[PDB]
Amino acid sequence: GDERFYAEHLMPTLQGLLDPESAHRLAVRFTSLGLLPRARFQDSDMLEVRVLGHKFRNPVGIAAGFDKHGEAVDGLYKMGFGFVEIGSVTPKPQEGNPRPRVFRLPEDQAVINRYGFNSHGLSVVEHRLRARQQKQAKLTEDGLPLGVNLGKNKTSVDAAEDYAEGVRVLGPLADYLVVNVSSPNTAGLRSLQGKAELRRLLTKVLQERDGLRRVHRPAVLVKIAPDLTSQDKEDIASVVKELGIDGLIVTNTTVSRPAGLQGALRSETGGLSGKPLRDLSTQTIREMYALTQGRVPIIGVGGVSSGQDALEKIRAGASLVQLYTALTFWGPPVVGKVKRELEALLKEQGFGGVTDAIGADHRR
Ligand SMILES: Cc1cc2nc3c(=O)[nH]c(=O)nc-3n(C[C@H](O)[C@H](O)[C@H](O)COP(=O)(O)O)c2cc1C
Ligand SMILES: O=Cc1ccccc1/C=N/Nc1nc(-c2ccccc2)cs1
Ligand SMILES: O=C(O)c1cc(=O)[nH]c(=O)[nH]1
Repeated sequence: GDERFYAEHLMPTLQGLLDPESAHRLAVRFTSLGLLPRARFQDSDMLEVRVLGHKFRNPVGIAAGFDKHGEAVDGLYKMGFGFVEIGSVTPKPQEGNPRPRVFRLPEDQAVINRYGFNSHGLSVVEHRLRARQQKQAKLTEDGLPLGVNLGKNKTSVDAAEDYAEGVRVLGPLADYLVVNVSSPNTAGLRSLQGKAELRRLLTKVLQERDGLRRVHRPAVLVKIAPDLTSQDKEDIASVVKELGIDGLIVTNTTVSRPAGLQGALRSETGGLSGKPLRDLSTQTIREMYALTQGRVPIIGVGGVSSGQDALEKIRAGASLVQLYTALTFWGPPVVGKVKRELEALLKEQGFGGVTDAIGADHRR
């Protein structure tokens, strides 16, 4: 589990052999088999966070899109993540976009993807989660919660029914559900972020959620884009407070292409993730936290690869953070690296723990 060794030798060699999608499939396979160093970092109490009705023993999660179909959940906890989000999962199985559909931008430490919600579908994922449901219940009680990210099928007419089906089928197996209305890779999906569509969609989602038995009733979060207008953000904040939405995930990938991208593949269609997304995401967190008066838990995501990156999002208003793209460049040791650096920085800056740092920039 040598950070320098994975970063300098292992990851580049696998990247040099495999196209990104093959590398991803292989990584999911290795992870699901537990073929990783069991992370040696023991989580300090400073890293514990209580939010969303749960204890999280550390605030660093794996973002949706890595384990799309719920195959590697246990291997991901073994890697040291404090929580795992699987998905997005669509109601029916679907293949997603034609290949190639994932591209590396090594010079930018970025990735562009246009998977298009390739998904084994609700039924397959439901059976997969059911087979380990009681083990997850113990993990959750031990501070390692599970989130499920819901998508909608390409040919679906009623998006709200797609999401409602997801709540009914996977809601009982999740600590939190994410309504993903921000994928750049499904036509018309992001328009669900608009005020009228969003209110109607989320009213239905919450009704379905509230109809679940108490012990099987997940928190509901909305995952938003980094490309929203100020008007969009105000409207989302308003709907979230009107309806009692439990939290926000901020942010998905960007359809923008920031000035300065060097990668040859920078003009590929898709969502861009990684370092060029980092500060755009951080600023969106800052804005959403202010618009919700610090009362709505935020999971911050986008370009996190270090303790400093994590702490900047936490200070901007995130209670938890996730990463994905960094894992593809640095490998598994990046998880312990982020946690160890985060702990050191919290101590350097005079915080008793993560909880004290949440939103600290707003109180300056
Ligand atoms: C290859 C790939 C697939 C992704 N698939 C999903 C997805 O299915 N659902 C979702 O909500 N986000 C998905 N994401 C977005 C991540 O969850 C995250 O929001 C984004 O990548 C920014 O975080 P990062 O810079 O640490 O990668 C995907 C990202 C990548 C790179
Ligand atoms: O290579 C590009 C890429 C693009 C999209 C999604 C994943 C990847 C590659 N990921 N490579 C990873 N390898 C691991 C890994 C896991 C266990 C042992 C060694 C490496 C985790 S993520
Ligand atoms: O499946 C996708 O392509 C996908 C979904 C999503 O939510 N975000 C992303 O970058 N890609």
